[PDB]
Amino acid sequence: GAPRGRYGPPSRRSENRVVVSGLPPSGSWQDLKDHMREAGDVCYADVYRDGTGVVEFVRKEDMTYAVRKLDNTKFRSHEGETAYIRVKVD
Repeated sequence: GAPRGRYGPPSRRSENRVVVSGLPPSGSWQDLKDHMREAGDVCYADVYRDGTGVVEFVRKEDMTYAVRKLDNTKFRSHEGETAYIRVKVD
């Protein structure tokens, strides 16, 4: 009903969930969501400061395909730099 705030509590993981690893020193979930959209649909994106990011997709088919056709890519930042990242299932 009423709106909420944004947090990463320890919840379940359906068969539609992934993690992203090797993030640059200065990325965000915004560039994550806008990037990771090459593997189906990415209705959730979150990150930390850096090193990793944590993500949820729509379905297992897309999630599985992410590990096949959306890993070893480069990731863009707000900082003029771009790291490589390696996806995995959660």
